[PDB]
Amino acid sequence: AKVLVLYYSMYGHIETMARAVAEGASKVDGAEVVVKRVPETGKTQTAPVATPQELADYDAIIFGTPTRFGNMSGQMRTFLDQTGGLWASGALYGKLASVFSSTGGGQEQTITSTWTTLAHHGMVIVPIGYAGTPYGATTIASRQPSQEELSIARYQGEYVAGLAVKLN
Amino acid sequence: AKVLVLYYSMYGHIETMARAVAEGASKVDGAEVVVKRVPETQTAPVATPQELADYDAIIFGTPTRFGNMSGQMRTFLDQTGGLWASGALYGKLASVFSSTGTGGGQEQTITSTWTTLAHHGMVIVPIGYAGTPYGATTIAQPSQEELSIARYQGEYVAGLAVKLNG
Amino acid sequence: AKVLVLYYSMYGHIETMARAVAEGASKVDGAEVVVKRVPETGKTQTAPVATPQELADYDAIIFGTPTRFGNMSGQMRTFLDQTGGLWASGALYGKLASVFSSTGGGQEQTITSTWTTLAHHGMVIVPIGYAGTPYGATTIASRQPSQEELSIARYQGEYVAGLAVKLN
Amino acid sequence: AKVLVLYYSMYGHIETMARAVAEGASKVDGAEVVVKRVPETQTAPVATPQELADYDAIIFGTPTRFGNMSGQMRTFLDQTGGLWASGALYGKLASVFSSTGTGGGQEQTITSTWTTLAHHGMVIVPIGYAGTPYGATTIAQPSQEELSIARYQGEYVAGLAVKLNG
Ligand SMILES: [Cl-]
Ligand SMILES: [Cl-]
Ligand SMILES: [Cl-]
Ligand SMILES: [Cl-]
Repeated sequence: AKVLVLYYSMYGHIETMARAVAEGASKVDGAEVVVKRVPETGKTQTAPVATPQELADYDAIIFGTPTRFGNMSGQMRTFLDQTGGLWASGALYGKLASVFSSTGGGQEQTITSTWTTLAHHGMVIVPIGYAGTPYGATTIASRQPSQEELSIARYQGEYVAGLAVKLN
Repeated sequence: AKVLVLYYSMYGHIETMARAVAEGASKVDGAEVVVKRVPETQTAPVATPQELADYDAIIFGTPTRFGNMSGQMRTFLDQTGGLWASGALYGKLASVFSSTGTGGGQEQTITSTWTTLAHHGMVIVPIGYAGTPYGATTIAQPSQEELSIARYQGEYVAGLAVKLNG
Repeated sequence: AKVLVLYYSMYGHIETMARAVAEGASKVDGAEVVVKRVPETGKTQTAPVATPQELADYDAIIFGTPTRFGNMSGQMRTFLDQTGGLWASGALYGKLASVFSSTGGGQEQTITSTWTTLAHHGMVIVPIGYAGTPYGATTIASRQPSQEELSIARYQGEYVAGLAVKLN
Repeated sequence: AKVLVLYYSMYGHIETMARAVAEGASKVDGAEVVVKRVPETQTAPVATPQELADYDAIIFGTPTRFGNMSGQMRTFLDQTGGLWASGALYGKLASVFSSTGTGGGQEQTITSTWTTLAHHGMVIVPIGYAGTPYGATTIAQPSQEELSIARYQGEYVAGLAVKLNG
């Protein structure tokens, strides 16, 4: 029922993707969707900035990040480093997680490496399959996200939100 | 909810692990648990790729070969193209457990397995810290501790399968 | 000096890529380039079929495979499974390895997972960087490889062959 | 050939490993070996990202945090965008060694590091079977066996650097 779309955006492209994720999630009856960004560690930033413990308030979190050499961005990594207190209390255990990314190639490695990080919190991992990448929505970022990439982002939000409602 | 524990065992270590996973799953009210093994190239019946569509959750057990899953499990999964094209496993729960191999690689075996299951659109369930948080493992002679974690994994995934299905 | 381009091709697309790799390798003075395929485990197959121990005769091997769910193809995997005798004698130790792939997404995982397999043989791993993916040449396969994808394949052969000559 | 052993150490375990790698590298005729550490947030000087361009081979040492490299090494590598854009590390030799962390993950740390270095077009050198074939590791109190493997890794990579450069 409560779905957080949490992102870092350098150029606005992940932000555009995150708003498409959120639009998709909002199509689901019973899903309460909120959009936040992680602090800086350029396009003017838009969404409210999240604090680490806010994550515990959500049933699903959909994480959006540009790649940095096939890893999540330093900004999202630093934010997730500050979830040690959540880890020590089992706060995020069993909550749904899903990820979307943009280039800065490496998009697949960015997603799968993020999964491993979130598995340490015991989060349930939601890929999107054939419905690429199958691991999560991605974009190639001057070039803006295509309508096709945004449709896949919208799908991902909708799918994850439905799973959240089914579970909670 | 129907839970399949699907495994390949070379030395009996993964068989023992699979039985522990099934024991945990069988503790869950409303979970129907079956154990099968993949064909070669043990009491559990051998699975066909087609029957995987019948289950709400599948927990996959495999030995490690040079940092990835065993050839037997990989060959089996290689033959799920028809399932893939029809979306037969889409949205189903998946979880993985493994055995170490020469040069280690049990964590890698699990995360590599996740990649394959993500192509099928399966929902992936790690065990976290409630040894690796990715799934139950054995450094095999599985220890009582390792079996206790395998039991937890079955109970946890079967509970999730019942909560989302019945 | 001796460079093997070894592939499996289901639809001809990896074959097309492999011949571009080989063309690139052949541009290097002092590189002796040979193309072979792994046995079946459709377009009519062209290149001679390799046997596992032939790999020991080469200074560099450039491996081409379609993806199967983000792993190398069953055909290339089965072939590489039959290199246990090479492994036990240290036959492939220190030789150059590089990889290219095609979809069947998952292209990045196919390459990086192949690397881990070849690291068990102690092979030196050659990615291509920015010169995506940075991990190796790839194509999206009815659709044939684009001239851009083939140029990257050609680059990869040329680069690996030069490293082979520099080393041997 | 100039070889840099670049590391981050929390408890001294990776420092001891880095010194073993450097000892192995220093056995190689024509290899010039230097040890530096990445900045925080020990006798070895602290490295700047810019100076990595000066070396023929860089052997990276890091602890593991939740299945990936330490924040300190990752932050350092995060700041190699200028190097990346200019191709400063392209074609240079890279190798990795690591320490285990809570929930394991030392092999994953190495292969994740490989991915980052591949973006820079670095040539990646595993150690094979001459513990994981990906690079030297410690289950830390590094053992004499672990240090012997770290020495081998330095000697092997320095030999390769001399053969392709001088
Ligand atoms: Cl962006
Ligand atoms: Cl076994
Ligand atoms: Cl093909
Ligand atoms: Cl340390």
